[PDB]
Amino acid sequence: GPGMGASQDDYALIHKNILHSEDLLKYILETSVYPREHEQLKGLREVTEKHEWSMALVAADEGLFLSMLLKLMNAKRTIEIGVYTGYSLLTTALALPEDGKITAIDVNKSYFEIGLPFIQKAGVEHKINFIESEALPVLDQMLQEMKEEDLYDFAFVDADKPNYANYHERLVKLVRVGGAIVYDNTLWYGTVAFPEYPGLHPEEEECRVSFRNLNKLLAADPRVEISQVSIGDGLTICRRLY
Amino acid sequence: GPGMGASQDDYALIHKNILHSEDLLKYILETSVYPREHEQLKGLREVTEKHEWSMALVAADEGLFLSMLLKLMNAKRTIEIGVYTGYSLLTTALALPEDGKITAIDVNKSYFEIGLPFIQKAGVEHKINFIESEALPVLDQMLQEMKEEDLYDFAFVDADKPNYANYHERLVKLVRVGGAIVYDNTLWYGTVAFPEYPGLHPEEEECRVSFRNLNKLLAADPRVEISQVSIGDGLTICRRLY
Ligand SMILES: Nc1ncnc2c1ncn2[C@@H]1O[C@H](CSCC[C@H](N)C(=O)O)[C@@H](O)[C@H]1O
Ligand SMILES: Nc1ncnc2c1ncn2[C@@H]1O[C@H](CSCC[C@H](N)C(=O)O)[C@@H](O)[C@H]1O
Ligand SMILES: [Mg+2]
Ligand SMILES: [Mg+2]
Repeated sequence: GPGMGASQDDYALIHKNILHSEDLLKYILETSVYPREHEQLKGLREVTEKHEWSMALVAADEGLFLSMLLKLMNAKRTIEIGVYTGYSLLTTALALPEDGKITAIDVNKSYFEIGLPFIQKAGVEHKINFIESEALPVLDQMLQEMKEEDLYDFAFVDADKPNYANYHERLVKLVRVGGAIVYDNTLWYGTVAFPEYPGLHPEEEECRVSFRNLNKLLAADPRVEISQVSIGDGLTICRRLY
Repeated sequence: GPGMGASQDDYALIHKNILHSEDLLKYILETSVYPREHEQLKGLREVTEKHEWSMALVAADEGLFLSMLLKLMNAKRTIEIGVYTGYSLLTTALALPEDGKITAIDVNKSYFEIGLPFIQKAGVEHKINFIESEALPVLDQMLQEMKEEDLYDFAFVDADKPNYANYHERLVKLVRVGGAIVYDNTLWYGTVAFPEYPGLHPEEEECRVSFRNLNKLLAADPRVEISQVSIGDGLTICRRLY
């Protein structure tokens, strides 16, 4: 209700990680990520680390992996669902060719305006069409207007986790055959490994249940082939078969 | 030569995981890997788990990830350095198109012949050219023979870990611009995160030092872009820039 509102300090999982030690994660970041991180990504990460919802920020080592994937598959047109301050968005725009185009959807443009000066300084604002909306209505409108030639090469889904299964039903039609859909956080701090997990914030417990259901659904879905990857907070890559 | 025993039972790190939870790794395998693992991959894995050198077997979740990379980048010609019983080789052969081609190099053909019946039942043996040799003389001969039009799309390096840096100097010339080189085990059970790590077999300590040196070298190498991925025992994806 009325008060000071939602704080990430109310959340039980903010200090969890899927790797064995903080020392290993820190080693990966210092050895293999920070020396390869664009200066504007560094700046955007450092301001977002001070933001009240910093727990949502995509991991920097995951960012370099998404960039690698985009280049290896020669992605040109992508969609991002869940922008926040724009780290994965800027990662994607930097990875695409000069003529690459991104459709970026988030309910809260004020987060995006935190990253926008870094995006602009990186010279890649022209690649981004930002839509301030709930993603589901936008995706449903796209299904009525987009033609086969307009299909996306790549989708990154990092928005409200309980809705991933709903996003999936749209994105297997909006991503081209052979294209990729990447769902972020599908290991949810390791909590998905347990049928019951004590002491979670109600929103954290909802996401544990939804990800346990989503992970089973994707593994059974004959429209895609999958790879769940233990990077960041876990992600699942889906490649559309038909 | 004469010295101390170096069988798998002599190693210290065999049971150590880079993920913090045995339950989490089991969850990934049971939920997202086994339901998507080819029947002949399952059979090949089950035999290899009983083998004298089972610690060297590539992780099954890493297998699905390598398959996804191969499909997303439309790889057609690849090279594997380090075959063992052939799990990553069969993964690769199943991923490639019908007319794909793999050059597979290993010093020990008897290991490969353990997995060969599974590769044959999968119907993809025809894609594989197995070369029984140390890899370095083969790569040096390839440098003298390979034309630009025959450069490999993809290279998987999983053989003798101290030699990775030597393999790299050849493979950045044998893989096409924009092609990928994947080095396996670059987190080495997490021991790379520490300047000193007590309790290791001398060969385990040698790999810890070599990977710490390799991880710095790749992070600084202008010929490639990199992504180190905390999957399996860690891997580093390199994409050749020029
Ligand atoms: N229904 C919805 N539709 C679109 N965006 C939503 C949404 N519900 C939540 N979001 C947004 O999804 C974002 C999740 S955080 C995303 C992190 C970002 N991709 C990064 O790289 O760091 C938040 O910004 C939130 O505002
Ligand atoms: N110098 C060398 N040249 C080529 N292969 C070598 C080598 N030294 C060791 N090897 C081989 O490298 C292999 C490493 S284990 C490889 C694992 C396999 N790729 C999998 O998917 O499970 C062993 O089979 C070993 O025989
Ligand atoms: Mg996320
Ligand atoms: Mg290996």
